[PDB]
Amino acid sequence: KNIIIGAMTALITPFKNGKVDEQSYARLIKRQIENGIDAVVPVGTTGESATLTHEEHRTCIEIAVETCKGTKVKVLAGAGSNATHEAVGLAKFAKEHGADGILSVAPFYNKPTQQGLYEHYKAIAQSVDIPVLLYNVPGRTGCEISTDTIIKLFRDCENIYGVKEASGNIDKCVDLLAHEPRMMLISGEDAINYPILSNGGKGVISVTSNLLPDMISALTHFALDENYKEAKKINDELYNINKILFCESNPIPIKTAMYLAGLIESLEFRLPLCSPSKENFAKIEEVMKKYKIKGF
Amino acid sequence: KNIIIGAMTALITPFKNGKVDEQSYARLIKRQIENGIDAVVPVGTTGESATLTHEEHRTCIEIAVETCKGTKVKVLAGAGSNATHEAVGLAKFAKEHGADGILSVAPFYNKPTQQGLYEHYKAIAQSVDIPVLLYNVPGRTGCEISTDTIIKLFRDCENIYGVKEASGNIDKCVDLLAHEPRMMLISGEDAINYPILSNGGKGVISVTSNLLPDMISALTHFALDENYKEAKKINDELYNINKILFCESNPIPIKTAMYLAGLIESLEFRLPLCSPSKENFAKIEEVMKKYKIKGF
Amino acid sequence: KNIIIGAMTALITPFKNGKVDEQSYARLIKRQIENGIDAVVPVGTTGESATLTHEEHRTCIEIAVETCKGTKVKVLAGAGSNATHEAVGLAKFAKEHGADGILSVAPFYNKPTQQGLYEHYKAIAQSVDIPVLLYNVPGRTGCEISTDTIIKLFRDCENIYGVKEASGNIDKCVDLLAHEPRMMLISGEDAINYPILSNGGKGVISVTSNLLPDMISALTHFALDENYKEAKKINDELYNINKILFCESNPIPIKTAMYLAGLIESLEFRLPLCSPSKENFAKIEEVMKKYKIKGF
Amino acid sequence: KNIIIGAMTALITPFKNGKVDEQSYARLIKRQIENGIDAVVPVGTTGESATLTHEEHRTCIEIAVETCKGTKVKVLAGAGSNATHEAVGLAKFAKEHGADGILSVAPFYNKPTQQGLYEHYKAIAQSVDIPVLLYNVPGRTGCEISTDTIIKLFRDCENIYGVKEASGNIDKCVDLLAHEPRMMLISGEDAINYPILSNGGKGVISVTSNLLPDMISALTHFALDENYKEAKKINDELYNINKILFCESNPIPIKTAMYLAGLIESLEFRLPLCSPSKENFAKIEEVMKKYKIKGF
Ligand SMILES: [Mg+2]
Ligand SMILES: [Mg+2]
Repeated sequence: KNIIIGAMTALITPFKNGKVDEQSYARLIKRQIENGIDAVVPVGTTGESATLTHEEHRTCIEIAVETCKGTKVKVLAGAGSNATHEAVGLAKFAKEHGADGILSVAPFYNKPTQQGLYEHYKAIAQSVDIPVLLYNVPGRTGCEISTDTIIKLFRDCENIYGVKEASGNIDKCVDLLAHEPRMMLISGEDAINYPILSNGGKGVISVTSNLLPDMISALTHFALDENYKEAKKINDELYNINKILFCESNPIPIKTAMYLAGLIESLEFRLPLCSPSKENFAKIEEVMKKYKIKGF
Repeated sequence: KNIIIGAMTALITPFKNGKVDEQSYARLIKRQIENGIDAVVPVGTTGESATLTHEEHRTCIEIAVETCKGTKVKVLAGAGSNATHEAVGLAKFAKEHGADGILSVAPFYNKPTQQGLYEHYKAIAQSVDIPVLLYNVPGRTGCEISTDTIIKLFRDCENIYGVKEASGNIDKCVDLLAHEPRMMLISGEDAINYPILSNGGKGVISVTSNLLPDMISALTHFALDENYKEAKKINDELYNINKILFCESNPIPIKTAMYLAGLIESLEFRLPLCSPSKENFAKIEEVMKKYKIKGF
Repeated sequence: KNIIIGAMTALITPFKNGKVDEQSYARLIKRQIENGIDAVVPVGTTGESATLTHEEHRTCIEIAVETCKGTKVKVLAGAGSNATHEAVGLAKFAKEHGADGILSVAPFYNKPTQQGLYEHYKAIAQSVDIPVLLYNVPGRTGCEISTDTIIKLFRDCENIYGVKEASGNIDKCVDLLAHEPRMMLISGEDAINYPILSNGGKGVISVTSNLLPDMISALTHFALDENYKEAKKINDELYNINKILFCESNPIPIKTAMYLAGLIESLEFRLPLCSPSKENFAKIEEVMKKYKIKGF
Repeated sequence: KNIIIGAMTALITPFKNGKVDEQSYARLIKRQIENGIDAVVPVGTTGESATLTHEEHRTCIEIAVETCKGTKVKVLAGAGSNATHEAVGLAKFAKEHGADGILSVAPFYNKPTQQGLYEHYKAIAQSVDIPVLLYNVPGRTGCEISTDTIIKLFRDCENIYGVKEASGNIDKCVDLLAHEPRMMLISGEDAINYPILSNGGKGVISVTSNLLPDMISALTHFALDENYKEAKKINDELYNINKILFCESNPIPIKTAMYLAGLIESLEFRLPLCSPSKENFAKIEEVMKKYKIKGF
């Protein structure tokens, strides 16, 4: 199977005067490349995919594809939806635009069954011939992709190569890699990046890496090289920022942190997302003081 | 405040050959009207709102509005989204089409904070001049509209007149009506229709009423007339079907039941929703046999 | 079946200088009787059963039995355990000491299966010839008595006449009384006292009644007399104190309130129970303010 | 600090004719010693502590101490309670009987606060001069020992040296060892033995090791020697038996498995524990077929 693994960043989407700040976006992606990131994830959850228009969806993928050309950095585009017909369209959309692969979140709100999840992803995988990474995050979607369903999709659809787990469930990560050790388990939960990698996970799709890409990059590759003491030390070091970056719903804290570090121009969200509380704004500001944040 | 209360039905959306069975849709609404229902809710969760096109959304609202024209039956149209700018558009859209009001689900997946939920619904309420009913279903959305946020929105916005609760939390229903007794609490969970009504709830948005509209309407009206013994008696009789209609994710069982009862011609869903398992197919069929199902 | 229903109080156990204040205990029980209570529950959870000696267990049961002589108030003694042989011993112990019935909590910590729970209660029920009330509180025990197991015990065991439910699950309360309407459902959660009674529950085992016995008694008796409007008015008025009495684990807040109202002499617990935070002490004091607290 | 770490077994307590089979108990302990186990845990949860008499508690402890004399195997005695005064007595009781340390479960059922948990364990730690390992298992106790409380207890009481975690929460295990790397994190969940060890945990208190002590011992010591690839291979292979051993509440499955392998004579529990269902009996028998089970 063709795969996209290693240290990866779920890109935030900076807004300026309510529109996508394109200059910014490209500059942020180049900053990721220059700090050892292996792939970037445009218009994912952290990029506020829910509140972007389809044309802004096209714009950010194209910018990501164009910025990583000539580099080893891959573009893993967010291309999921809770209606299979649209998810297939967004996948073909993502491929047509040069994405190296797609991250396709489990259908949200409408709670498909495991049989439905299988047919959903089976349709997406047969739509394009680029790698497909499943994304399981039940706290947001209301559904869970079972280990059996993930394994069946991995074995039945050739371009489905793994799953990004955001479920706080190291039991499930043992289950997945013990029964199907060929799949690429991807950490979608920054605080537990190292434990997932230490059990055979092959990368992270990180929120923290927006702010500290060099540290998330070093952690991942230490782990992939089985230097577990070095990876665990960074994982331990980063725990405080990993937790405070979810003081409020992601991506509210990470965008607040990026603004505090002068990496984005304005702290703008699209409703129903909003700026954090003032207590949290200060809490985020206090944790950042203990880390070294790379510039441009 | 202008309100829409009483026995209400979250209408299923029948498909035939992948298209909205428009004639069936109209016939199903007439069956609701003739069995004492007070309002119908087109293109809600039970209507597979997530997988309908915006023009199919329009068609079902228009069919619902005209089918109830000349009757007292009201149309509470589904018009929610997790992107505020889209939720405002669907609200004005629903008004334009003749809806008496809108049911607006809490933003799903992107987990807005309480501040964001407040701004989300305040933008929606200021979009139109028709009643707005909040819809709290945390198991689907990943977020909760707190009691304080519901009460604040009720007091600040003219058209926000209550909440449809589907959270299995009778405590919160006491919290809501004890601190704001003027609001319209609406049951969105058929099994506990009577306990919510007996505490001062003023209606139901029902899944079971698709199959048994006369039973759900009588239950609601017994309750509103303070004949709690008769409303509880129907609620107790309905428990078995109320539960089995969620053996799998709603609306997979209710559509199965409508097809088994010969009320729709084909048991078609739009992916990622699919037919139920064969064991649950048998369970729905067996529970249905103990209830009298009205024809057309 | 012989039953013990109505307004009932889970009695706190006052300590003075590390010993049971037996005269304060007596004063408290007499205060309960004179405010319309139908039964008292000595050495339950609210009475810190876990940290009392078996000899102090006897003292409090006997004091309760002696204090209720000449009145209609029954003694439903706490006599449960997670070891079946001990729970049977405590049951015979309770009868031998004059209790009218026993409240028997579901085995805690060791998580028996449904088959094990049935055999547990079947052994207890055959040990004595006084009424036995099941107590389901999964947040404390780690186990749940399923509706089927409760029903089986009610139908198979003569002294098992109902269940005290403290599970925040109004669905289960419908489930129970719809399939076995002859059983006595007793609310063990003060905040949802009225909805449980309105669904056919026949009493409450209350924490709040320690502080506000007249209000809990009136609520219950209005409800039993089918005066649902008055029962709901009291339930809504009590919501604030009903919630704050669980700001920390019961009985920490209720004892703090009993001390604040001058009803007990010392704010003493037995470890691992301790005084509340200084903020929760403050909140309890504020909330307490809004209610008229009967003296002796 | 003096510590007890490595591969450890939560010993089952075999019964024959309702009596502790003391002679099988000794035979089972010697089997653990001879298969590389570093410490044994008498009268814990897996040992059905709740249903043993205090005289059987002392008897099983003395057998454990006597069998491990002249060997490197330590006895970490179960000596916990939800009443601090009894837990202090049980601690003294354990020292008196020769135990090398105690495993002391968080108070169950009565849900003490963090402040109460602190004073509870501080009294126990100051009760004796032998190592104390905290035991956090919220699914059984109803309470959680927070990271802050564990850390405070570790720093303030010299004989408290770590915590056995049974909470399925790899985030918390990162939290613990990132903020206090000197403590001994011990796995209390067999399926995730490797991830806990790979993050710096120094041992396991295992259920599976009852049946496969050689495999659990090799797992732990591959891990302690940083041969993580070999430790992960054993963990992955044990996953199926690790999960099936909790098909029903522990220790019902492990005793069923021990009985199926001919390692104990009678499939006897003390109520409320009981034999498993016949479907789970068949499931346990089927998963066992894939492992080499060492005899006597
Ligand atoms: Mg290298
Ligand atoms: Mg192996």
